[PDB]
Amino acid sequence: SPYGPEARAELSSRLTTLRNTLAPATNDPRYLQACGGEKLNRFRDIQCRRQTAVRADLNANYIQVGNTRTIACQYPLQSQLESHFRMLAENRTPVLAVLASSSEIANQRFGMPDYFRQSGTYGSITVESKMTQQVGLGDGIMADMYTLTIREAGQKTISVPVVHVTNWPDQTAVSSEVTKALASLVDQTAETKRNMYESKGSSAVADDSKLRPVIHCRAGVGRTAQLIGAMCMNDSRNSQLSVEDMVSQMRVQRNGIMVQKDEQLDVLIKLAEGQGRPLLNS
Repeated sequence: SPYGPEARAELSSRLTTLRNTLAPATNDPRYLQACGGEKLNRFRDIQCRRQTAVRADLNANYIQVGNTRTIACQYPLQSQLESHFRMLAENRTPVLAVLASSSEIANQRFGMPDYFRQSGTYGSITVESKMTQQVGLGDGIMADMYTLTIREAGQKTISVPVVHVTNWPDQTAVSSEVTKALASLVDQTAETKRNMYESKGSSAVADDSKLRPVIHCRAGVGRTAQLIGAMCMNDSRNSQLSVEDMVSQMRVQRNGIMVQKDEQLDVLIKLAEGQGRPLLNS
């Protein structure tokens, strides 16, 4: 009954209205606008909430779901790579979770630069990629780890752990068991990195805007939202936060598409049910 179909229909009713309301109008004040001709949004109809935007020229948002602070973004465009690495370094990013598959990245019709599996140079920024370990998450889903070393003349060199899930297909939900395992791996990767900064006295430890996990897929609204929802539910401080509130918060802080497919919401509903976490408010 709390997770029964009538309660599920009510959750969908509420979240669908929210989706329709957040649809970007033309020159929408709620959404970041492109400057002078540069393409900003990888998908025209998938925009970046202005109040929470990380950088003027990225489709990327600060996300806070209850107490859990991340960054969700689209796969950076080729023209956005220099700005994307600056965001990564400035955030002292404890983990970068890439959920776009190897097949999507390889498909050049998609304009998805291979920016974390290859060493490269992007304006003043030089990036060195090194593949570390590989990890299975269940159901055949595979993760490849890298560390990206981001150098720039006169800037502090930052190294970012990368978790790349290689075969989560677009517009699907991986299983709740896989989702729980991926959230654990991303959280643990981030904790290890944060601990390193802490052990060296890093002042970025006390700054809420920093040390956030950075997560993207292709648009940064389907698979990305499912992972953030799970990471949210893996933060004990988020006791009693309902599914309605978690998705609403993602949607008001990014766009109305966060949690894109019904199947992805179903995995959030299933994790919540396993916790005894409410679906609805009141």
